Amino acid sequence: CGNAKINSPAPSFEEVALMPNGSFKKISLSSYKGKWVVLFFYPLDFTFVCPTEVIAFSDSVSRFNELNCEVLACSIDSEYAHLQWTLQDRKKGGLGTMAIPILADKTKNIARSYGVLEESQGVAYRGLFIIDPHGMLRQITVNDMPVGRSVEEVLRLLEAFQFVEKHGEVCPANWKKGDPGMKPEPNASVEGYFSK
Amino acid sequence: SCGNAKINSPAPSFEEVALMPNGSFKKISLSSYKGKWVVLFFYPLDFTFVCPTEVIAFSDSVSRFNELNCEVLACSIDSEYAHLQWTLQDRKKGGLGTMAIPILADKTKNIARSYGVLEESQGVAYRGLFIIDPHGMLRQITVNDMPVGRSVEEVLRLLEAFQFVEKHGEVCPANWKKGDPGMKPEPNASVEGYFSKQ
Amino acid sequence: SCGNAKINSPAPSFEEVALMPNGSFKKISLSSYKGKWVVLFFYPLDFTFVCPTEVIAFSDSVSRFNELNCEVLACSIDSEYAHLQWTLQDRKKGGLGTMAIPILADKTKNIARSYGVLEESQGVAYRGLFIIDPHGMLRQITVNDMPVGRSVEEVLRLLEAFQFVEKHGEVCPANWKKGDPGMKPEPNASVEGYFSK
Amino acid sequence: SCGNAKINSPAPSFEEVALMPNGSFKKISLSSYKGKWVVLFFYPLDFTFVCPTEVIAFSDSVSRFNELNCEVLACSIDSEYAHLQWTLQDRKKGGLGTMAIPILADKTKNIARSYGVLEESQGVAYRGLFIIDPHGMLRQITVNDMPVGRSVEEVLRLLEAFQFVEKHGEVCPANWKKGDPGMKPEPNASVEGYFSK
Amino acid sequence: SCGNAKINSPAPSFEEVALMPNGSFKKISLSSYKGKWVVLFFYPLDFTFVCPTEVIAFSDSVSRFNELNCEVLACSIDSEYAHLQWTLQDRKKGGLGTMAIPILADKTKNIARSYGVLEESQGVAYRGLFIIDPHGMLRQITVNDMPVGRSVEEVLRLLEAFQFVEKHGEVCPANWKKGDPGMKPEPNASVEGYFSKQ
Amino acid sequence: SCGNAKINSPAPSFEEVALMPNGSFKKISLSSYKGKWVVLFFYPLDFTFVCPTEVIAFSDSVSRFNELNCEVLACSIDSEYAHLQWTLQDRKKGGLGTMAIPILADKTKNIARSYGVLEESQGVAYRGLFIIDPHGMLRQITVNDMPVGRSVEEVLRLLEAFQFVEKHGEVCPANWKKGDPGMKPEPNASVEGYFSKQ
Amino acid sequence: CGNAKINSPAPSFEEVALMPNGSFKKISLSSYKGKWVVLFFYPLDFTFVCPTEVIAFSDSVSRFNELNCEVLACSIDSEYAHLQWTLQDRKKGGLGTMAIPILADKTKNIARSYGVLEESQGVAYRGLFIIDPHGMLRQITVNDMPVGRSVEEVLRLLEAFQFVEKHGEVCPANWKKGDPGMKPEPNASVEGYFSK
Amino acid sequence: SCGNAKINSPAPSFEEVALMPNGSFKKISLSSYKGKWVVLFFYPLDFTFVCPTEVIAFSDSVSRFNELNCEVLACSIDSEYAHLQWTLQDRKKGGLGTMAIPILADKTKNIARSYGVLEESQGVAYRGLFIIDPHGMLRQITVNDMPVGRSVEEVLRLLEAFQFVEKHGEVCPANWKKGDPGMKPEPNASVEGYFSKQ
Amino acid sequence: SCGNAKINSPAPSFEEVALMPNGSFKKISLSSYKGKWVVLFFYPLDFTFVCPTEVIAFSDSVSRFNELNCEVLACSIDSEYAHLQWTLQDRKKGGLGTMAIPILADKTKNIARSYGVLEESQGVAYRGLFIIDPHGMLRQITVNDMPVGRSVEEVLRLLEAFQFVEKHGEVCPANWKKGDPGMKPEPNASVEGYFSKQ
Amino acid sequence: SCGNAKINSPAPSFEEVALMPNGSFKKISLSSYKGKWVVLFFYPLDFTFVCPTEVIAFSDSVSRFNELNCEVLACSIDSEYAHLQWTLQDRKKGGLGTMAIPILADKTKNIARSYGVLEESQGVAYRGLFIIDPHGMLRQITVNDMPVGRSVEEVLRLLEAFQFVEKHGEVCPANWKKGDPGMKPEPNASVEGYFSKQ
Ligand SMILES: [Cl-]
Ligand SMILES: [Cl-]
Ligand SMILES: [Cl-]
Ligand SMILES: [Cl-]
Ligand SMILES: [Cl-]
Ligand SMILES: [Cl-]
Ligand SMILES: [Cl-]
Ligand SMILES: [Cl-]
Repeated sequence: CGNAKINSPAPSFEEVALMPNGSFKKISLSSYKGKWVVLFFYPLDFTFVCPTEVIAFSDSVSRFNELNCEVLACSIDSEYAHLQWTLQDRKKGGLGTMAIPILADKTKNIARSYGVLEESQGVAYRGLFIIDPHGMLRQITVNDMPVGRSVEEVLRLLEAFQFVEKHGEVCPANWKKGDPGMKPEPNASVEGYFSK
Repeated sequence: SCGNAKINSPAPSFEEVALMPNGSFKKISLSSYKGKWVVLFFYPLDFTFVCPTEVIAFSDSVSRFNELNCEVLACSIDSEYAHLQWTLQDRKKGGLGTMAIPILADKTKNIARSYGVLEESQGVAYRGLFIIDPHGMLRQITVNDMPVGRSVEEVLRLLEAFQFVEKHGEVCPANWKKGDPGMKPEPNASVEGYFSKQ
Repeated sequence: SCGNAKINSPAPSFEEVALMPNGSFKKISLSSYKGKWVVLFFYPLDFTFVCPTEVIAFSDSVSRFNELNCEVLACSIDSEYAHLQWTLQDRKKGGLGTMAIPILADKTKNIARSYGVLEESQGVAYRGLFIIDPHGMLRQITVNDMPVGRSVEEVLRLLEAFQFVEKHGEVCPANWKKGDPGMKPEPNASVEGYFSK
Repeated sequence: SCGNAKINSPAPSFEEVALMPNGSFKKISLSSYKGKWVVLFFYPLDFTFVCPTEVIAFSDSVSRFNELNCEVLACSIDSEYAHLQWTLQDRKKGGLGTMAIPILADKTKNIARSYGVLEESQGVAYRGLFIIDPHGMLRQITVNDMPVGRSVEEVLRLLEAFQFVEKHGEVCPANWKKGDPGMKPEPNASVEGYFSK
Repeated sequence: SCGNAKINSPAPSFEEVALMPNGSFKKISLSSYKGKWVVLFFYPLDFTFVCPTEVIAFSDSVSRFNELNCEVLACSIDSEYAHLQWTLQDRKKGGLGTMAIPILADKTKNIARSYGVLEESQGVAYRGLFIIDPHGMLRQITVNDMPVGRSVEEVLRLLEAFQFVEKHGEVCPANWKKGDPGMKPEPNASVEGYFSKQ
Repeated sequence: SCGNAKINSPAPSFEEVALMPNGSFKKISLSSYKGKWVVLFFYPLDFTFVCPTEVIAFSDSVSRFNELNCEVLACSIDSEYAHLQWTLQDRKKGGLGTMAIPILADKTKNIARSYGVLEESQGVAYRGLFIIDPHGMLRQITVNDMPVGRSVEEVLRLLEAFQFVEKHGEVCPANWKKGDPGMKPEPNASVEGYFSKQ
Repeated sequence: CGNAKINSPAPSFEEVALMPNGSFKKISLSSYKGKWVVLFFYPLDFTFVCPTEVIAFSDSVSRFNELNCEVLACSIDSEYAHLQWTLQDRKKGGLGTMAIPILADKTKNIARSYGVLEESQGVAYRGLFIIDPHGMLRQITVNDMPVGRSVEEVLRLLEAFQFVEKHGEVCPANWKKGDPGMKPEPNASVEGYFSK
Repeated sequence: SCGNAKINSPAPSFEEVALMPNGSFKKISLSSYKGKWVVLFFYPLDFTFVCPTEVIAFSDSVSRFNELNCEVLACSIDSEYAHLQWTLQDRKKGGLGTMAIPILADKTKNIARSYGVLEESQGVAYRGLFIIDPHGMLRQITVNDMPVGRSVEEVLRLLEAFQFVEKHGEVCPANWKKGDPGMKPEPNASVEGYFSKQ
Repeated sequence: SCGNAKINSPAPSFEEVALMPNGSFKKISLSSYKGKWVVLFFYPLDFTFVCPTEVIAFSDSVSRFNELNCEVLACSIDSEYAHLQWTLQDRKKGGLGTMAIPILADKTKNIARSYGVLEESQGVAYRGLFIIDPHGMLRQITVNDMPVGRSVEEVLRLLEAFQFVEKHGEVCPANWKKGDPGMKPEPNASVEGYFSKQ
Repeated sequence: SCGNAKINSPAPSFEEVALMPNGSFKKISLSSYKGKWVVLFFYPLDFTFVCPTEVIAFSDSVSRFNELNCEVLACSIDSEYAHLQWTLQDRKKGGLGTMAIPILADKTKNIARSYGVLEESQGVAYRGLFIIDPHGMLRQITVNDMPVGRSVEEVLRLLEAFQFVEKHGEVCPANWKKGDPGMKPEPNASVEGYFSKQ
């Protein structure tokens, strides 16, 4: 998916971001080594599905932070666009106060590198990436423009990947916190999981 | 994009042998799904761990996809003879048992390459799932690492969101489910119809 | 040349979505201006500092350009949705308010690229302004660094000069303004009519 | 960009023979101006029509540029021998008379090439003018078609604006002139200090 | 030559996961066989028809190889998990049963490619078999189309002819069999010792 | 593949002077054999050691190939003039005597090159033997190192197996000889008719 | 010599020239088919040897015209430069009234094509070319900057080439009008010329 | 420029066999003329028509060149043996007779190519004459078509003009001859010293 | 091959000025000799040493060639004017005198190049000689280094052997001489007719 | 030049198995001959027609070459094993019998290719003979078409001429044989000592 490959280092970047406090700051991906990161792109500030998603992630950021996971949004719009978007009322299609940084991918190269840039329109698809504390890409989700993502699904996936790293077990279809795992071995899988 | 799968381009086509649910072998083409939605999903290896849980999960729920005019198709790099034997193996011994969906045998691995979910060092497909519409256009991409399974309920959610989008000319907000209101993607209308009603 | 923009060559063409003065969205192509003078100006970013003063200044003066068979057209890399919000924001608060000129949304940035005014590392246009004739030929280039705005008066002087040149087959000396005489561009007549006086 | 001339990149360097104000011939290189603002202007041809009025206008005003730590430097594809004769010819007869600025003799035309103002089929420079800072960085581009001269006043406005920007860390709105206030280029301070007033 | 496999050149090297005789997975490399002869043999697909009969034949005959300082190694493009399940299936049901030889799982197909026996259109190996000597040099190539199985007797016949050659510095005539004389590969000695003695 | 010789593709084509059984020289084309099975076998050098014993063995068994609608064709890089002298030479003096098969004179070496069996260092062919069907399609490859002879009986076993295949639409297991059962290559019919009787 | 080769078509050109009457006019080389042409380059208007040569050729143009031969000067300077040069007094280093056209090779491509452009200075060497009525180059003369050409020599050469075309004879070293020719044949050369 | 001869670049160098005036053969190098002026002139063919008139003309006047520190060197594509024979041939029979200058034998034609005066369709040098100064820099180029000879008196004129230029730092006007005044190449000085004195 | 000159290929074609036997200049082309044999022979330089002796030898022997339907043609890189002067020089003074054969003047050297006999470092031809048959095909190549002349007797010997070959469809043994028998180029006829008859 | 064989450059190098006069096989290198003149001659095919008569003629005259410090070396594309059989074959049956010179077995054909004498269509050498001096420098090239034999006497004449050249610093005119005068290659001395006596 662009240069973004599962079990490869997530494409690095360093770019100006609108921060929670309203200020501008260069954020790099490497600066998150040690934590999980949910990087989500959306197409355009001031539009339709985009506000719902950004607000949803920002409002639920604590759910991610409790799990050693940071949240980053990104679009091709400027930091000044982002700022005004947060200064605009949610009832008017605005973001309001934000609890997550938003990158200004003004060169579009970040989205290009994640393979989610629609080149003819110059905007990102709804691509979301789960990156581990080693900097490794683990999960890709990309939606077409008119269909929003699911905060609940992304959290489910984060819990699963964490369960794997902690227990050296694998998570079956539909796993939620507290479901049993399976040992990825012929005999033990049958003994521990399949026979029940 | 993901291999040659780009959102809003035609889904890479293919014609490949599949294990049909009645146990026979049959060539399947992507083009033969025109007029319907298709959920195409890859998995790394027959006779392993998450893989059968996923194949069983979507097979067991296929009537739910088919009610929404959607077909399910599984795929891996294993042969049609391996698939067959997996379906003859009891679920309690890690098998598939009888299936209600086809399973492609991507022996050349080129279906998995064209979808951009092949792990070239090991020869196996990552957990890529692709939602394809009745015009054959790719609409959604899910790709999991090996040890973490997918979610049948999220695939149904996205399916209904896409069908709602195509019916009403509306868009679906974050976390949308069936019976939620959509939004008209116009500046004033979105405000008047959605953002203010919050 | 300035990218693909070369004086006395056709101005690079484009068809691109714009925020129309009435607040709708429409495709504008440069060839739709054939028959009229066009002033095209780029600016780096919506919701910034010198930029709004320039868009406001040209919008507010459009009739002075329309008087002279010249259209005015703004452009930046921002989307048409950003432009819309910027026009719905109060001038006192840093917005444009309602506009009397369209503004291109150069989302792929290829328009600024073709005009040679893209700061690539920033992905934003420098302050480029192009005077284009009824025949779609480029006649004047003006590019400013980011912190210094353009001059509406200067652009109007340039516009009247070009139009005087085309009408009278004469040339306009340094500092020319409307009312001033021109020079006939011939060795003898320039001395008699201009230099000796 | 404009040839190799890109805003906020170093102005393309050159070392080239010039007709010095005293009427001698000397090599001038652009790096010899480091520490000063430089206005470089090209013009098509000695012994023509708009050209002498522009060279005369900038020469005659040089002190106003020198006041502001800015040198002025003219350039055309003509030789230093043509420039010499042009200065020995009477202003009334179409000459420059004595000059207070140097004039480059860009005989290989590579200077105008590097500035992107060469009309190749004619082998002459369009009317390009470049404002370059003390650090040798390009800050402003102005190119006119052949029959329309530049404006000394406008160039001086641009020069004072740039210098104000560097001194005060502020930006200059559209139409700014000396005396006017600037804007602090920050979201809050721009509203309070400028937009609301 | 046969892909990269050239007679009297080092046989294409590899290091790959194998199903071992005890049903574990272990990375095997060809270089670890230096000092012994090796019969490497490919087959198209687990769970098919000629294939089990050859894997079983070479397994059952493994000691006849080991007596002659020769190891045996089977290979298909199938996963090591498919190999396992195949060893768990009854021979009377077309399974392998317990094996006395390792089976490589050439999941990238690059082993079969390096030996020039991949059918690219289907992604499976022809019935290629290679006799490699204690130095790692390829000595013999046998490749059968899919529907025709190989001969274990012939492979042992060749192994012994080669070992005869290496021992006595002589050559083996057509149809040479254990016990038969060879001939000195010299004009005069071939006539006096061999040709004139029929 | 083996140079340009690939299983289930057309055997590389050739047209070359051969020494005919009757002692004459004659151009022979491979395509002139369509309709018939062909066994084409290379040897490195006239007047050597393993070579005559192989040419002689194939020639002396020619009628058993002819009975199975199969021609036999020998080839080396030697001239047709050298081939004739060899047939004029006594078998007891390491000659061929009069032959019952033609011998190609592959003077350019392009035939052997096209079949992947040329040792370029010495400019002679390895012991490559190729089984080509009535359609011109290569079905089997056998390549031996210089010091070890091929097996006439093994070649006959292979022809009979392939002919059996094409006649009955069954496959030939490991070690199959004439009169052994074949197996239907289908999952159930292979178990019913073959595996269950093991 | 550049693209200029003896017995090849002289490199064609069409370029603005200062004419005898003081006007500007595009002149092409083809427009001289039927006449001889002496094309001479010089480096720079307003300089030293250059005036002497241009004046010498212009003053003696009738000598060329009597012989079906036109004269053309060329330099890299503009037509406006040329004009002012003719408006300047000969006593002051000027050309004065001119009886020949002067090309303005402002792109320098004409000199480039005659292989006489000194690229580092962007000016022509003192190259002179004799072209026949068929458009064929017949004679090349190139002087370094500080040494002027000879009008008398060029006329000598023109008379020689004309004698050749008229009589089918060749002109020996140092031939002047009315010197005998030689037939370019072994026997006749000895009989007619060498034996005397 | 003319081949590799450019005015104000070093004259292309060479070392070639020449017929010396005493009738011997000797290698000559351009570099061996350093410190002197050289007039190098090519001619198309020995035993022809204008050619000997030119060679004789410069040989007969060589003392005039040598008084001004200038050497004369002729050249053509003919061999040193042809040159020799031409000098043994009486002038009244079209010969050279004894010469007072060397004649290079440019047998490879590469001297004539490097000077850019070779007529490639016929293999012979055009009438190119080159004036070279004591630093080895090319200062003048004369090139005539075949049927029109050069002028020894013009070559002397140019020679003296160049030597005057180097002595006085002046330039030489159109038609300049010995004893004419030169001009200082400075704006005021040229006027005060020359243009006004006319 | 020898430059472009390959035995049994058309000899490099040319059309060039020659000095004719009557001392005129005429353009000669090789194609104008179709129907006859041609001996083309190169030599390095007019006015030298071995060269006249060979030109004279072939000239004096020209009728022996013409008797056998063979023309003779000499060639050097010298001009046709050098050739003329050489024919005007006395043989007792190392001249040619009157010639009975034409001499090409290969002034571009391209004839000698096409025949692969140019010495590039000196621009002269080695003593190359070519026997071309009535069809324009090259049959024989002889090339001598500069100090060693050719043999006319040997050239005639070869001409006759070739004409014998063409007439009788036989081959000429080593040292074959006019009058000698040839041999039928066939295994049986060569023995019965020739080898067994010494 | 003749492939890579050019006059006055080193004869292309080689190292190849040869059949030695004593009947043994031995690698022979050209460089092993420095110090000696060498005559290297190719023929197309063992067991043919002109070929044996040439090999025999050179072998039977070997001692006359040896006396002039010259070795003789024959070569064909045939194997050393074919060469031996040919020497074991009776001269009256078209054989060579025992030989007094070595015969190279140029099995790769690179020797003949490097000498420019390979007919690529048939893969055999033309009748190329090369005279190589004690420095390894090629001095003479002789190439005949297949049907015409070379001349032993002509080759001896050439050696003697070259040896004469190198001894006395004179050149050998057309038709020169031992005891004929040479000529000093200088204009006057050639006239004085040679031409004047004609
Ligand atoms: Cl836990
Ligand atoms: Cl609905
Ligand atoms: Cl008006
Ligand atoms: Cl101030
Ligand atoms: Cl049967
Ligand atoms: Cl006359
Ligand atoms: Cl003096
Ligand atoms: Cl002696």
